Amino acid sequence: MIVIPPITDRKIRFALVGCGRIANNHFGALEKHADRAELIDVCDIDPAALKAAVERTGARGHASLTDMLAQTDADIVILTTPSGLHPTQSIECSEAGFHVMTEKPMATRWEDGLEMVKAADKAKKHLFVVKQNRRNATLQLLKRAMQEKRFGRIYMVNVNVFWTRPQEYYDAAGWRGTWEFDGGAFMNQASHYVDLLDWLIGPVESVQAYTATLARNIEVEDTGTVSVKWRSGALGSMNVTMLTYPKNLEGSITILGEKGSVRVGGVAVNEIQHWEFSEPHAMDEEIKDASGFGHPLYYDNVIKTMRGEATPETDGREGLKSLELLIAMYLSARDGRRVSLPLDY
Amino acid sequence: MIVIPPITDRKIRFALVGCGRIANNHFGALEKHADRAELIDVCDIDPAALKAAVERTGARGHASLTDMLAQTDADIVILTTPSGLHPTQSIECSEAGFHVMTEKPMATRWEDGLEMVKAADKAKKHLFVVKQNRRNATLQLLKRAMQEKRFGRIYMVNVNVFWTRPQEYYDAAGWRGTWEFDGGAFMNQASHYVDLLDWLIGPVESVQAYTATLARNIEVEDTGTVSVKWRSGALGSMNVTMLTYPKNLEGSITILGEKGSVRVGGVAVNEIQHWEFSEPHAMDEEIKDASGFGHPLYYDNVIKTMRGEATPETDGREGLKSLELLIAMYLSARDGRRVSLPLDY
Amino acid sequence: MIVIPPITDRKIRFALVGCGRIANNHFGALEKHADRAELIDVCDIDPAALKAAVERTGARGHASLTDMLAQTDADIVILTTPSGLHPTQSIECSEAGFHVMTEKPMATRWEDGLEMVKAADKAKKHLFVVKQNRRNATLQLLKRAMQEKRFGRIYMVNVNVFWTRPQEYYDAAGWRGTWEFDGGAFMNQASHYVDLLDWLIGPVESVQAYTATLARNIEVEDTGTVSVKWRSGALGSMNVTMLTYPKNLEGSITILGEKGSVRVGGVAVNEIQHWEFSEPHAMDEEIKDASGFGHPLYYDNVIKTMRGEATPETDGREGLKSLELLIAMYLSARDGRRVSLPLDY
Amino acid sequence: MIVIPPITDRKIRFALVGCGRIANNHFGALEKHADRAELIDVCDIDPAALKAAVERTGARGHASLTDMLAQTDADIVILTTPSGLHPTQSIECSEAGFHVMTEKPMATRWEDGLEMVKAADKAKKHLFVVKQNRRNATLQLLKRAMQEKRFGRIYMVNVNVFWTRPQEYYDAAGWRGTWEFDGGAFMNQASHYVDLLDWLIGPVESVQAYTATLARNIEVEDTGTVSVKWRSGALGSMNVTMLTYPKNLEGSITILGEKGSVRVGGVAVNEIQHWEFSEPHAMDEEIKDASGFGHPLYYDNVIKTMRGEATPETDGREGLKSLELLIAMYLSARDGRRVSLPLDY
Ligand SMILES: NC(=O)C1=CN([C@@H]2O[C@H](COP(=O)(O)OP(=O)(O)OC[C@H]3O[C@@H](n4cnc5c(N)ncnc54)[C@H](O)[C@@H]3O)[C@@H](O)[C@H]2O)C=CC1
Ligand SMILES: NC(=O)C1=CN([C@@H]2O[C@H](COP(=O)(O)OP(=O)(O)OC[C@H]3O[C@@H](n4cnc5c(N)ncnc54)[C@H](O)[C@@H]3O)[C@@H](O)[C@H]2O)C=CC1
Ligand SMILES: NC(=O)C1=CN([C@@H]2O[C@H](COP(=O)(O)OP(=O)(O)OC[C@H]3O[C@@H](n4cnc5c(N)ncnc54)[C@H](O)[C@@H]3O)[C@@H](O)[C@H]2O)C=CC1
Ligand SMILES: NC(=O)C1=CN([C@@H]2O[C@H](COP(=O)(O)OP(=O)(O)OC[C@H]3O[C@@H](n4cnc5c(N)ncnc54)[C@H](O)[C@@H]3O)[C@@H](O)[C@H]2O)C=CC1
Ligand SMILES: CC(=O)N[C@H]1[C@@H](OP(=O)(O)OP(=O)(O)OC[C@H]2O[C@@H](n3ccc(=O)[nH]c3=O)[C@H](O)[C@@H]2O)O[C@H](C(=O)O)[C@@H](O)[C@@H]1O
Ligand SMILES: CC(=O)N[C@H]1[C@@H](OP(=O)(O)OP(=O)(O)OC[C@H]2O[C@@H](n3ccc(=O)[nH]c3=O)[C@H](O)[C@@H]2O)O[C@H](C(=O)O)[C@@H](O)[C@@H]1O
Ligand SMILES: CC(=O)N[C@H]1[C@@H](OP(=O)(O)OP(=O)(O)OC[C@H]2O[C@@H](n3ccc(=O)[nH]c3=O)[C@H](O)[C@@H]2O)O[C@H](C(=O)O)[C@@H](O)[C@@H]1O
Ligand SMILES: CC(=O)N[C@H]1[C@@H](OP(=O)(O)OP(=O)(O)OC[C@H]2O[C@@H](n3ccc(=O)[nH]c3=O)[C@H](O)[C@@H]2O)O[C@H](C(=O)O)[C@@H](O)[C@@H]1O
Ligand SMILES: [Cl-]
Ligand SMILES: [Cl-]
Ligand SMILES: [Cl-]
Ligand SMILES: [Cl-]
Ligand code: NA
Ligand code: NA
Ligand code: NA
Ligand code: NA
Repeated sequence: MIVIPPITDRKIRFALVGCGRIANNHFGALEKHADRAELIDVCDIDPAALKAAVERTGARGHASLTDMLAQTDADIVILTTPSGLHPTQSIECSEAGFHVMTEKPMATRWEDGLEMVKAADKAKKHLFVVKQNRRNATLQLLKRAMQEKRFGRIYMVNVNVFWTRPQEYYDAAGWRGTWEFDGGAFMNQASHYVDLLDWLIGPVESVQAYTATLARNIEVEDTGTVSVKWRSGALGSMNVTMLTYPKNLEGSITILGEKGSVRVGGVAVNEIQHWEFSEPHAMDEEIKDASGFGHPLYYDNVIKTMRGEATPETDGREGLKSLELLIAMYLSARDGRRVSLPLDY
Repeated sequence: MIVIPPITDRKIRFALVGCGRIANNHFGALEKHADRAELIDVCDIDPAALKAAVERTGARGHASLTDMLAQTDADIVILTTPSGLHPTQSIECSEAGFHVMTEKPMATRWEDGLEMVKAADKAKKHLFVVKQNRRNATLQLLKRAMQEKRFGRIYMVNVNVFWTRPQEYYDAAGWRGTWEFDGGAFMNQASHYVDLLDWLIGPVESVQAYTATLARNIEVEDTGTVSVKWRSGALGSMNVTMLTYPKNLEGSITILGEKGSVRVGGVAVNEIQHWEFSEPHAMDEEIKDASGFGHPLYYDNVIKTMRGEATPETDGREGLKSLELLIAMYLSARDGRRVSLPLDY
Repeated sequence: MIVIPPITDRKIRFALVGCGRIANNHFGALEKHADRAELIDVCDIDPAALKAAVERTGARGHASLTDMLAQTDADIVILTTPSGLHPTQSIECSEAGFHVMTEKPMATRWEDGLEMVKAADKAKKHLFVVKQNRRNATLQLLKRAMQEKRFGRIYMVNVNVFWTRPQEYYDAAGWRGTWEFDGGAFMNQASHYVDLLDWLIGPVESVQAYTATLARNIEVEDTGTVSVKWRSGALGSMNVTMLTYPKNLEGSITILGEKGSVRVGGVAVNEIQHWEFSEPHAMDEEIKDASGFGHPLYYDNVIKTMRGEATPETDGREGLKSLELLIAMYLSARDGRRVSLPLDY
Repeated sequence: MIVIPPITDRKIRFALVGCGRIANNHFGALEKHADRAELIDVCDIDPAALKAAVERTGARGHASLTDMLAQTDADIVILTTPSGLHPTQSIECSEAGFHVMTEKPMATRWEDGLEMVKAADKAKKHLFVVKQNRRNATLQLLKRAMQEKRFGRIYMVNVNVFWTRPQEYYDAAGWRGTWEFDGGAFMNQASHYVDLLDWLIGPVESVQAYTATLARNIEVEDTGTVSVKWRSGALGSMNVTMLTYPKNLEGSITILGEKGSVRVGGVAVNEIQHWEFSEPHAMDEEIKDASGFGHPLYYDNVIKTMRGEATPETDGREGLKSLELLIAMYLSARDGRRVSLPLDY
């Protein structure tokens, strides 16, 4: 990271590639931030999807990324393509001189994640990874409790993601449900919960995982469980399935330590259900209210970074922390063995 | 198992060894069943504990098991001694011609469990193992739902035992907190929940476990997590700690299958919290009411068995199913490897 | 094996324990051989099954094996009980001074098989294991071709047992479908085909196996496949399932060597389907006709042995050859690893 | 994959490198499709083989691939060279701006297969892999039955390739019978049957393999067997030998599921021998008739793709599915261990 000069007297310019489902949320976010930011170029290999985006946003349209990169003077290129394409696209963006914002997960394979970080490092350009859930109110209070050491020593952690994805979800596009482009219940659907393991609880020492495809016609897991050991000695598990009858049931985390016990549950870690500490704290009166956000807030940090006003909340190197866990869980489930971190020396 | 003749025209006679804490619950149970059963002999190596039992129950007292066995004409000898003594005591009882009822867990080491079953087999006498929680109302409804196949294919299971045991609990006696005589959070405190894994969900294929002593001054685990794979493909985890702040928090099970989702929680699997099936069933109207029992009910089955009126709900061979899981979890945690079942060919 | 004196001037005396399904075939066999042999004592722990046997055969009845052994002057005690009981019963017979004929498989666990052989050795009494299929006409021609070296070097072997067993088969009795008493598709249903691996092809070096319970509600496998390597370098596989739609389809073996190719198929290795050798042989004209037997013939060898006229076709030591393969296949499937022979040094 | 523009108003142009045995079948195929396609350039490092091709086809001749690539304006470059050369040649073609059609197998080493896909991806050009057997009538009906779910849950699969290749087959050229350029019984001779494992039955979880050179003077296997486990739980084996006495005997597949049992056999999966489903289907009346094709049909799809009329039936990414199985079988046979998929995270 060299010092990069702030961008001062114009809006920040965005280009976007992959005009599908979540691109809608990025369009909305950018619309909100229209005084500080504009979307000037969009790219999709499917003419209709590209048509809809160009008509909605007013941006110029392009049929390939390589062409858009030859033309755009965007500051940042946003990757909202299938997950397994993020690495090659990010590296091409970096090598052409652009900051990159990649949707999660940043890669589907470990060396691809590493290579996208190395390319951004060498270009002296930012790589932002979208982890928009971290700023949720419940997850912020948890993070604050952790930063203050309210739990003392952590002993036990349980994360559950009991959700529902029918066959028609995976059949919506060829990329979905594939190792190369998607990953399964852990790498795609529950990835914002995998993220909590290192971000809230701290460095992981090792994992032991089982995964399976118990019902869907896909090659990735629809169901999995992982035993986790933290370098602090804390132990825990994360359990996920997309096969829950008959709709989404639970997105929860329970954290138990020496001097505190918390559970945040609901369908999406959205309800503080248990909140008990050995000593009270100012933050405790926000607890009913804790129970925009998402992409719009994420974009405020990216904009501030470009203006010299802040630093990335989640850069490529931060993204590697949860990717390395996902890849250790996948190796452990594949080979039936404990896999320890870090993956590389 | 040869046919044994029913006992018809007298009360069933019990002797008991180990006049400590849970012996209180056996005394109460036997007092309840006083028309069908009597306690005629009690044994403890500690004079005071033995004194209290003899004065409460009226039974004759003995200072060693070997002496009591030379004297008593009990039908059944009840073992309420430290866990690691059950095997040698059971085998001595069997070899002297008595049916044995052992408190859980039946043994602390795998070959010791096997040997107590082999000795009872060779004597053609019963070995009952006390699993008094199975007849709890919540756990009975769950079992019934399982027997009816209400879930269809099971996908995902989570068991949590988040309880509290302070140092003074373990320091109460030398045997407690030791591998040889006790075992830890899984083998002692949460053993009635380990029991659910095979009894409710079915045959286990393998486990992967971590355990640790994170706070107590004992050699066994105070905290653990186990990843479980069932032969049906179902996956799950069980998470336990005795370090919960500041008192018992949760004893729960969640079961997710193709056509059903259930959670029974509370501090002791005592509250049906989620109960959703694809088709209704008669058993569904008992659900508020589900939310004596324990030892007294256990004793009714043991009495009925002795009278020819039933068969054991939980004999030594049934007890080996959860013991084999505990021993696989302990081997897996010790060696950091997946351990698959059955343990012996 | 000491020299045992022939039995000359009376019929050979049999006792039988376990008056169930295959005991019918032993009764028939003994009825056939009524001039050389008689059944004088029968034993079953179920009063009705014992009643039926006593009324059919005229033998005296007993309610326990231990009693029958105290009374009978049988030469041989026949074990037609659940498989997992054969070892303890055989050892008791041997230790009481009787020759034993055990139904297959001889044991369900390796050390139990070893112990029954050791006990018969120490008693200087025979242990016969029932492998009645070996004398089938098709299997005899195959064996003869092997003994003559008609194939030259063996290269490739495939055995398929594609059969059908519905849930009601396993539910018929508690012992069925259990590791301890039965074993699964390999150890029970297809055991006469496992037998061919060492008996026809020769010493096995190692196996690699997968097994699963894909549909039945039992703890043993309903489906399996094993990769086999012979010490000669020959390779092969055996594939079994009890889940075949909608009835028994195939019991076959294919053997390929340097100078010969054979397939014997049908539902039960009963049809010579392919029979091609580099040089013709006298045995080749029996080939249409090859395409009593069973228990009656087995009994002729047992009778002849007792009369000094022959030696056992299949004694306990011969039975250990296929048991050791089954146990290596079970260990390999359980642990996901190649298992090499012999099991013990 | 960018959108590539269709080729409309001329024939598609082909160039071919490696004017040996199977190039004959490509010449024939191209002759058939002479109104839509022409072969304009041929390449061989052996002057005579090149002479014969140029005189047969009328194409211009070249002595090196690098020269032909500098000259030809072919749309597609066809690789009919030794297998181990396909990757370097494909990558050179891609980097020079050509679509590539490679003969099977696409590579002999895993990273080489990956690299040829990566190079075609980066060039935005097609990589077709020749799997001409998939459109065989028998294999199409099987595929259709699979797509319709006629079997319900699959339980058991057996593939046998019992064929004959004498020493003179391998001695025909230096490349044959070598790991680097050929592979053995699985990667070369039976590769169209390995292909069925993922294409018909679905994603594979793991394999366990033995291979050997039992008779031929080559370094690759002439004989092998593989135990296979599918992610669905289905199990099976594939058995291959090139040592069959005295000529090709069997190319078969047997598939057993919940509600269907099929066997397609003959010398080359060319005879529907067993075809039994729980419910009839329109496709069932084609069954006698099922019992051009090959390269000519393959070429119709390649031509249609170039004309915008279809997409590849088998592109490089599709080719990686069977290559990854072959490489897992080779690693498993080499190291004597179960090898699980996918190979890369
Ligand atoms: N942050 C979050 O919470 C979420 C993130 N995502 C991530 O967003 C990405 C997109 O997911 P969706 O929008 O759901 O998928 P989608 O299938 O709806 O979007 C696919 C878009 O990319 C286009 N495309 C494919 N290849 C391309 C190429 N080479 N060049 C240009 N465009 C190409 C497709 O034509 C399509 O319009 C994935 O990485 C996913 O993990 C998705 C949902 C939630
Ligand atoms: N079913 C359930 O839910 C429960 C079962 N238990 C089981 O009951 C057993 C007893 O636990 P506690 O009553 O809590 O322990 P305790 O320490 O209160 O009881 C110990 C008794 O055994 C006596 N003793 C020790 N060695 C002896 C010997 N060689 N001969 C005769 N007496 C001897 C001690 O003097 C003492 O009175 C353990 O196996 C435990 O796992 C305990 C609590 C709950
Ligand atoms: N050679 C072959 O081809 C076959 C061999 N078998 C073998 O025969 C044995 C019996 O199988 P089935 O006759 O099918 O089973 P079964 O369940 O029909 O026979 C069970 C008999 O043993 C009795 N029994 C159980 N425990 C006993 C005890 N402790 N003492 C005395 N009797 C006892 C039961 O009451 C019952 O009558 C098994 O080992 C089986 O593997 C069975 C079928 C085929
Ligand atoms: N799809 C199918 O069913 C079949 C596919 N094949 C595949 O086709 C390929 C060729 O096999 P064959 O035609 O049987 O072999 P071959 O040995 O008959 O053909 C070899 C040709 O390539 C030439 N050659 C070697 N190195 C070269 C180079 N650097 N540049 C140019 N030419 C070179 C040789 O001189 C020779 O004419 C192999 O990959 C094989 O696996 C072969 C038979 C069947
Ligand atoms: C914040 C967060 O955790 N986000 C994750 C989350 O996103 P998002 O909230 O947008 O999903 P959304 O709830 O709309 O359901 C999506 C489909 O589910 C099906 N769906 C959903 C719920 C249900 O009960 N049943 C059901 O069929 C139905 O088909 C829906 O169309 O799911 C994304 C995904 O899976 O691709 C993950 O990638 C994200 O990490
Ligand atoms: C049915 C069931 O699951 N039984 C298990 C259960 O039994 P039982 O219910 O009798 O325990 P009980 O709740 O009385 O607390 C015991 C001590 O805990 C301490 N204790 C308890 C709760 C708490 O909040 N804090 C605390 O210190 C306090 O010191 C208590 O004296 O705990 C047993 C044990 O541990 O030996 C297990 O062996 C049993 O399997
Ligand atoms: C010689 C040989 O290989 N013997 C083996 C064989 O014996 P035996 O031939 O006597 O079986 P038998 O064919 O009568 O079917 C038995 C039941 O199958 C069910 N059965 C059978 C066939 C079928 O199509 N469908 C079916 O339901 C039906 O319920 C039948 O009642 O099966 C025995 C068994 O399994 O215990 C194995 O232990 C033996 O090794
Ligand atoms: C469709 C299919 O499965 N194709 C595979 C198949 O191709 P193709 O059908 O063209 O073989 P072909 O039957 O002509 O015999 C070839 C030689 O075998 C010898 N051969 C053959 C049969 C026999 O009985 N004896 C014999 O010596 C004789 O020397 C023959 O010259 O064999 C190819 C090969 O091996 O290189 C595999 O690469 C292909 O995957
Ligand atoms: Cl919740
Ligand atoms: Cl709760
Ligand atoms: Cl057949
Ligand atoms: Cl055939
Ligand atoms: Na898995
Ligand atoms: Na531990
Ligand atoms: Na298995
Ligand atoms: Na090999």
